[PDB]
This record gives sequence, structure tokens and C-alpha cells, in this order.
Amino acid sequence: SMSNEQTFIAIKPDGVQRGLIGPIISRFENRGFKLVAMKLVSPPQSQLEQHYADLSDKPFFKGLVSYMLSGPICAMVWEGRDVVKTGRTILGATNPLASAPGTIRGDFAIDVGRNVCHGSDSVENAKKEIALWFKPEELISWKSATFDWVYEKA
Amino acid sequence: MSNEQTFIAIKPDGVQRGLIGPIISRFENRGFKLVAMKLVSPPQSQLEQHYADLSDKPFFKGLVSYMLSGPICAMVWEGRDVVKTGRTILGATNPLASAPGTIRGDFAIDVGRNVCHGSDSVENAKKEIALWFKPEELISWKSATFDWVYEKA
Amino acid sequence: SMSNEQTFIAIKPDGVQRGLIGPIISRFENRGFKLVAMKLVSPPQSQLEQHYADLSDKPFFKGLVSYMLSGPICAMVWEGRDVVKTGRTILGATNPLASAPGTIRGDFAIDVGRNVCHGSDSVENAKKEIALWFKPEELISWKSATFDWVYEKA
Amino acid sequence: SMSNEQTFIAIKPDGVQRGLIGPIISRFENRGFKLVAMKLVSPPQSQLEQHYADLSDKPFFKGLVSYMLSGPICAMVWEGRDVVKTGRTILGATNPLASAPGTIRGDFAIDVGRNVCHGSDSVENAKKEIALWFKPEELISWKSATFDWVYEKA
Amino acid sequence: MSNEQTFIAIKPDGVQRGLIGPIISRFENRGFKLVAMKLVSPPQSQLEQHYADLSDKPFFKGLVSYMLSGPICAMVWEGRDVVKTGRTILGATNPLASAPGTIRGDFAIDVGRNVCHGSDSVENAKKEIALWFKPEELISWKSATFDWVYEKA
Amino acid sequence: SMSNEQTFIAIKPDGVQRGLIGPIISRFENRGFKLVAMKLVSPPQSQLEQHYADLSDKPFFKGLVSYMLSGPICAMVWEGRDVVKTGRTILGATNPLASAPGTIRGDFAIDVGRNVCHGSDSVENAKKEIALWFKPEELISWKSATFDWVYEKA
Ligand SMILES: Cc1cn([C@H]2C[C@H](O)[C@@H](COP(=O)(O)OP(=O)(O)O)O2)c(=O)[nH]c1=O
Ligand SMILES: Cc1cn([C@H]2C[C@H](O)[C@@H](COP(=O)(O)OP(=O)(O)O)O2)c(=O)[nH]c1=O
Ligand SMILES: Cc1cn([C@H]2C[C@H](O)[C@@H](COP(=O)(O)OP(=O)(O)O)O2)c(=O)[nH]c1=O
Ligand SMILES: Cc1cn([C@H]2C[C@H](O)[C@@H](COP(=O)(O)OP(=O)(O)O)O2)c(=O)[nH]c1=O
Ligand SMILES: Cc1cn([C@H]2C[C@H](O)[C@@H](COP(=O)(O)OP(=O)(O)O)O2)c(=O)[nH]c1=O
Ligand SMILES: Cc1cn([C@H]2C[C@H](O)[C@@H](COP(=O)(O)OP(=O)(O)O)O2)c(=O)[nH]c1=O
Repeated sequence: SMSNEQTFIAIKPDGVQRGLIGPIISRFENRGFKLVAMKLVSPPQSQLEQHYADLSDKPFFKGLVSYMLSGPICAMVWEGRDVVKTGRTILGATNPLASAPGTIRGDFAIDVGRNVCHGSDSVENAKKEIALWFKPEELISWKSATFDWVYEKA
Repeated sequence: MSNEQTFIAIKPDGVQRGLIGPIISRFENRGFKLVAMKLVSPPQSQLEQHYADLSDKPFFKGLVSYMLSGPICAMVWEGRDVVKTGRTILGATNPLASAPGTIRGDFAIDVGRNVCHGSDSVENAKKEIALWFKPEELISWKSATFDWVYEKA
Repeated sequence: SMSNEQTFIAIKPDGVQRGLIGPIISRFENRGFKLVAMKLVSPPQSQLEQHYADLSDKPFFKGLVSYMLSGPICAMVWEGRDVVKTGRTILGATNPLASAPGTIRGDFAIDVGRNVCHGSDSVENAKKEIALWFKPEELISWKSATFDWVYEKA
Repeated sequence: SMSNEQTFIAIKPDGVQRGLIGPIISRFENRGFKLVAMKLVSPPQSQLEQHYADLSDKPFFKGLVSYMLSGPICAMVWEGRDVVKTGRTILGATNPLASAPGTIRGDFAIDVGRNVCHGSDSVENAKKEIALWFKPEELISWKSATFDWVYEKA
Repeated sequence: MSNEQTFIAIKPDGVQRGLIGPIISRFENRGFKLVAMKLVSPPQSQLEQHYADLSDKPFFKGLVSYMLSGPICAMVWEGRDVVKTGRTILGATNPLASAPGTIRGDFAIDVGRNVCHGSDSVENAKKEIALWFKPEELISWKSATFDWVYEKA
Repeated sequence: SMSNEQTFIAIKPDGVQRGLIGPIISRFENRGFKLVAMKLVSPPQSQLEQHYADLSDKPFFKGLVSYMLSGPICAMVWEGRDVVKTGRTILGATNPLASAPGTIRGDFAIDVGRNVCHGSDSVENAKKEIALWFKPEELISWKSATFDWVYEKA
């Protein structure tokens, strides 16, 4: 669609602990996407259980929440055309065992419960997660100097 | 078969975004041999000759003025299946269908800003090479690791 | 020198515009320093003037504040032994003309008015800048998994 | 499928000659696998023929054995969950013509007879090759500091 | 000031060892603008004229023969203080005295195989640029991040 | 002064624990040096005390020996012109606080008790260390395909 689509990208505590904050950001930076919001946070359990509210009945829900609480999280919002779908492709398959080398999980991850990062799965869930993690004023409005070279259209 | 040549060009957006080094390293690391290269600003006639097979498609007009909007790094790479493997390295022509690990899969988004161009066949490469380079610009040399890259041919 | 010393590292708008957020973070990640606070901000001019209060009489002061307002800023707090001193060495000479390759400015910068990044030049100035740019709750407390492999003591 | 599965990865003489020791090792280090054994060796021809015993009748056998004798080999044992299959995916397709960029052969190789590396194709074959190339005391036993961050279970 | 130019050349050992990409990335990442580049095998007379200030040194004949042994990636980079900063990026001419982080400190050992060359002065840059490049081969363009690299002209 | 000079480079347990094996090997590969011997070993305490015998009554000797036993070591022998002196320069200053960014320790280490790597400080000390760590048949004899492009003379 348009060049101002947004998604929610989070670096899970294992990605922070293993020193992958820089490399993960570079994947989206080099691809041509724009970072409009970022912050390192340790959110409370209530916020994490709301982010994973659709999985509260899954058997792995309790362990996932405790692991998302075990360390700091680098929450981000990236902007660009098809940033939701292409962003998930940059992260690789949700299960690292099925991820392709060259993707983030294909280069860095093994277990699905330690798959380093999170990405919104749809445009609707991206807006939901952006409002859950960020105040509207935490999204900075700016235009990349190389916009006309990344994009042929708005 | 190892003397097969292809034409690889870095489009103005690739030059503008500072991608000359990483793109050349991608072919260097694969083991291909660079036999010709120049930073060029070709005339509009040569570009329309390059995209001659697409002169009636709707996107032809904007394609010419955008290839004219900046310098182009033209290259000729030599190696076994360098035409097919070269395009695989560049990734899918539309970056939305490209895979991470390829040039477009790591750097591009829009098809009109897909950073690079690669010949799609051996015969088209031979024509693009003749159009973009004069014969004296193809340098003849042998890589010191040629026998470690190739088992034969 | 204790391992809990903190410093303030900021990626200036030219650093964000030129796609240097990833590599700059990786320089401090690979060295062994701990990121305890980070956020993408567009701070008000009063905060920027107060940050450069020592330079309010300098001739380049108004152009400096204006350039620091021209885009997003990645503000960071890094923690480690001698991180203030070593962080400045990682950034390189404030004038990139005098910086050495291998540092951030020796690799990416040219002009002193566009030197991509900022670093506190003293422990006490770091405490002042961290309190100026960050709220106390924005500094996340956590323990690196390889702490005992980076540090022999303290 | 536990996290102590082991595989045999070897850097062939062409990979050694072309300076690919570091990059190949980084591919396995970054993914999260543990290196338990490594040594630069120029093994006798009988060991190489035993390694490729299932190919002793193939036409390219003597040319393959001579090529495996033409220089040093970096023999390695990597340990991790599903390291045999994922290791083969990291190396790429056996014939680099069919390999994907982002894998080892998709980034550095061209000819199948010069595919820079080898990896075990099954768990049982891995145990055969580990015993073939390594004496038992050459397997180093240790625990990564980030084990609980790479894996969610044993 | 910002339109200063220097001559950077990747010597045959840099091309043979697959260092074209990494060397270009060093100047690209720093913020300098590539205005001219070509892969060329220049004649011996051009190389003897390039090192004319060394025709009395004993290593002169060996220097010319080794510069003839392979392709050379001749470049022209433009930027503020690009001559001096370019020399600093290359490192000490003798790699044993170069610091890691520079090109020679990362890739070279012997001074007779020091991978690259850079102009030592602004006026020697103009002579080397005019010797290696016709005026047409220099491309005039403006980087989209010029106002983010430089604060003033 | 010749090109067959040899030195002993060892990646200490912290370098192995922090995933720096590949990057460190790449530093010497890129420079043009030749790896003639390498093995991952867990050496006995006597060999380590025999290795650091010239520090037998320094205050840090017992802790240094314990730290060298706390994990696997990647022991290497690199060969090239002035590899002993240039190797130490590549590693950086023994104390990472005094090392320059761009070197191994300037990029990766902080404490001298966790300085990641070790290099021989003289040609004579290198010969003693190489014989102390490696059996003579563990040194592989081979010539790089790019020798004449790295060296102008023998
Ligand atoms: C199956 C599983 C998923 N998860 C996580 C991964 C995912 O982020 C989320 C469930 O997503 P999932 O349905 O498994 O994959 P996808 O997002 O592609 O549809 O929960 C775990 O943490 N542990 C698990 O065991
Ligand atoms: C569709 C499209 C193609 N092109 C260019 C890209 C390609 O180099 C060329 C051919 O497009 P296309 O035939 O769709 O892909 P392929 O090269 O695999 O056959 O046309 C544009 O510049 N803009 C466009 O919108
Ligand atoms: C001289 C100068 C400084 N500055 C800014 C850059 C630096 O962020 C700030 C510090 O200047 P300076 O005191 O010279 O360096 P240091 O931080 O090591 O004490 O002044 C400019 O923006 N433009 C200038 O022309
Ligand atoms: C076909 C072929 C294989 N080989 C090598 C590659 C392989 O390492 C080995 C046998 O592997 P192979 O059976 O060909 O592929 P796969 O592992 O997918 O079953 O023989 C050659 O050296 N030359 C050849 O022509
Ligand atoms: C000393 C020496 C220099 N050269 C080359 C390096 C240089 O490119 C040129 C002489 O440079 P030199 O005077 O040694 O150093 P600088 O460039 O700093 O003035 O000749 C050799 O080829 N062999 C040599 O032995
Ligand atoms: C000073 C010091 C050294 N060491 C180790 C690091 C080095 O591997 C070894 C030599 O130290 P040192 O002799 O002080 O440095 P140099 O190599 O320049 O002579 O001793 C420690 O482990 N702890 C220390 O406090």
C-alpha cells in the first residue's frame, strides 16, 4: 500500500541479553524502513498478558509471559511500505527451526520460546500493539533524507 | 562455462544510498571475477536502447528519467552460471518478493527503486555488455584462487 | 573504577538520518557495556539549550541548537567500568578531522557540526545529562548474562 | 530432540585457502550453537576414504579424495538443538548452484566440487564422523553463559 | 572546501585478494562522494609517470612491474579534506606501521603489497586525477545526504 | 624479518564464552597471516602455570590461572612476516582500557583480567609457547594461494 504503514517490532529479553540490539536494528535500517518510535522498557506483567491476550489458553502462555518479563525489551515502531509483511519476513519464520538463513532468526535463533524478537502479524494488530506499547507522542514525525531514493511513490 | 559473463549495474538509488561497496562485496565473496567497471552517466538514448524490449510498457517513461537521475556503476562479472546465479544474488526483481540474504532482500523495497540490474540471460548479457562497454574496457586477468573456486572449466 | 559507572550517549539527527543507529549501538554492545536506557526522542529546545548551557555564548550556539532540532535523536545510557572515558574513545575525537579510523567518527563523520554522536566528557557531567534526558524510571535495572566474563571484579 | 545433539562440520581446503575460517565459524557462533571440538588437520588418505566410503565407486571419488588432501581442513564438532539439520541448512545446498544467498555456500561457493565445507547429513552419520575425526578427549565439555537465553528447555 | 578531490587506486593485490568492496565501503561510510571510478590496466608509461618522483629509488623497477601485474580500480573521491583524511583511512604507507582500523592495518603487511594508493597532497591529487582520468569520466552529482554530512560548503 | 615467522595466539575462555572465535580469527585472516595450527583444548593447570611461569609470584597469578581454567581455549599458531609484533598490535594493548578501537581488545574487551586473547610478546617466547602448547606434528605445512599477493619477498 502506502509508504506510511507502521508495524510494532520488539527485541525480546534474550535478544537484549545476547547483544543483538544493534544487528536487529540494522536489518530494518538497511532495508529502508524508518524508525519512528523506540524505547527500552521492562513492562509489567499485565501489559504483556494483554499483548498476548489471544494466546491465554495456549499451553505455553505462562512460560512465554515469564520469559518476556525476565529482562528488558527494546520496543520499536517501524514505518514503510508493506513494513508489516516484509518486517515479518526480515524476522524469519516464527519457529527458528523453519527460518531461512539471512533472516534474523535464521542467523541468531534456535528455540521458538527464545526466538529473539516479535513482529506484528497484520496491519490491524500492528495499530493495536502500537497503541498498547506507545503513547502517541512517542512516535516522532520526520522524513528520511533518502525517501525519494527508497521509494518511487508515496 | 566458467568464462560466462553477465552485466551488473548499480542504479542511481544504489549509488545515492551508499551501496557500492556492499554490492561489489556480494559478488566478490561469491567468487566471481570483475572484468570491467566504470561509474557512468549514460545518455538517454543508450538507456532507451537498454530498456528497448519494454518501450511500450506503462512504466517505461519514469524508468528512463530515474536511470538518468544519478550515476550508474556498470560492471561485467565473469564466472560459471554468473547470469543465473548473479540474478539470484540480486534477488527477485520486485523487492517485496525478494528474500533476506539477497541484495534487494537486504536493501530495497520498491521495484522502481530495486537498486541494481542484472542480465536475465546469457544472450541478453552479451548484448548489454556490448551496449554498455567498449571492448577495450573488459580487462583480462586470472584470479589467484581460480583453482580453489572452480574444480574444472 | 567500578563497573556500574554510567554515561550518556546520544545519536544526533545526522546519525539517525544516515542510518547509523545499528552500527553505533553495536560498537557499545560488542565492547561489553550494558544499555540501561534508550529512547527515540525529539526534545524541546529548552532541554537542548540547557544541555549546551556551557556554550550559550559561543558563536555557533544557535546553529547547533537548530541542527539538534532538525530530526530525531537516539538517547542512550550505557553502563560499564570507565564507560565515560572509554565511550569517548569509542566515539573518537569530537572533531572527526582529528579522529582515528576504527572509532565511530573515524568511520562515519567528517564535520564537527555533523559528528553524528555525543558523549559525556566526565562522570559528573554524565550524571547531569542522564538526569536531564531521562526520568529515573526510564533506567532499567538488569544483569547481563556474561557479566562475569566481561569483568574480573567490581 | 535435545540441545546436546552434535554434528560434524568441516571446512574443506578451498574454504581454508580462500580465508573463510572466521566467517564460517561466526555463522555457527551467531546462531547459538556450542563449539565442543576443533582442530586444523591434514588427515591421512585412508581416513578421508573412510569418510567418503559410500562414494568409493562414484566416478569423482579419486578427484574428491585428492582435493580433500590438497590443503588443511578445519574439523569441528558443534552442539545444539537440531544442529545436524539446521547446520546443513546454514551451509546451504550441497551444490552451491542450488544454494540460497545468506547461507555459507550461497555467499561463497560456486562449484559442488569446491563447496568450501561439509556437514553431517544425519544424527547417526554425525556420530560416525565425530568418532572418525576426533579422539574422545578432544571433545571439550563446557556450558555457555547464555545457554538459558538460547534454549527454553534442555 | 567540500569539493576537494583525491586519487584513490586499488592496487593489483587488493583486486586479487577480493578487497574492492571493503575499500569502497570505507570511503562510502565516511561520507565521501565517488565521482569517478574504472577498472583499468594502464600502460607502463602511465605508471612510470605516476611514480615519477621515485625513478631514482631502488624499488622503482619492482614497483612498476608489480603495478603492471593485475587490474587496478582507479577512483576519484570528493569531500572536505579528502586528500589527508583519505591518507589516514588508508593507513601508514608501510602496513607494519599502520594501525588496525585503517585499510592497511586491516589487510596488508608489506609496503610492496600495500593494497591501495592515495594522493599525498592536494596538488599531487590534481596531477594524478588528470593523468588517470579523462575529464568526461568525472561525474557531477549531489548526494542526497550532503546537508547531513556537511554543515557548510 | 622473513615470512615464515610464527606466533602463538590463544583465545581465552571469556572470548570463547562471548562468541568471539570467528571475529578474532577473521582479524588475522584478513591481515594476510596464515593459520598453521589450531585446536580447542582444556589444558591442565600445570601447563597454564608453565605458560605464565614468568609471572609466578605476581599478585594476580592464581586468579589468572583459575580464569584460564574456567573454560575452553582456542590455541592457534599464525605465520607471517612480523606476525609476533603485528599480532600483538592486532590484539591491542594488554589492558583494554589502554587499547585503541579497531583492535581486538579495543572492540571487545574491558578488564585486563578478561582481555579475551593472548599473544606471544617475542619471537623467542613464541617458539617456547608453540612447543609448549602444540606437538610438532600439529603444525600443518602449506602455502596460501595468495602468498605472492600478500608478500613482495620471502
Ligand atoms: C508455539 C509457541 C509460540 N510461542 C510464541 C511465538 C509466537 O510469538 C506466539 C505464537 O505464535 P505462533 O502461532 O506459534 O506462530 P505465528 O505468529 O507465525 O502465527 O507465541 C512461544 O513463545 N512458545 C511456543 O511454544
Ligand atoms: C514492473 C516494473 C518493472 N520495472 C523494471 C524492472 C525490471 O528491471 C524490468 C522488467 O520488469 P519484469 O518483467 O516485471 O521483471 P523481470 O526482469 O524478472 O522480467 O522492468 C520497473 O522499472 N518498474 C516497474 O514497475
Ligand atoms: C567548535 C564546534 C563545536 N560544536 C559542538 C560539538 C560538540 O558537540 C561541542 C563540544 O565542543 P568542544 O568543546 O570543542 O569538544 P569537547 O566535547 O571534547 O569538549 O561543541 C559544534 O557543534 N560546532 C562547532 O563548530
Ligand atoms: C556429485 C559430486 C559430489 N561431490 C561431493 C559433494 C558431496 O560433499 C559428496 C557427496 O554428496 P552428495 O551425495 O553428492 O549430495 P548430498 O549430501 O545432498 O546427498 O560428494 C563432489 O565432490 N563432486 C561431485 O560431482
Ligand atoms: C619504500 C617502498 C615504497 N614503495 C612504494 C610505496 C609508496 O607507494 C611509494 C613510496 O612511498 P614512501 O616514500 O615510501 O611513503 P609515503 O607515500 O608516505 O611518502 O613507493 C614501494 O613500492 N616499495 C618500497 O619499498
Ligand atoms: C596486570 C595483569 C596482567 N594479567 C595478565 C594479562 C596478560 O595476559 C599477562 C601479562 O600482563 P602484563 O605483563 O602486565 O602486560 P604485557 O603483556 O604488556 O607485558 O598477565 C592479568 O591477568 N591480570 C593483571 O592484572
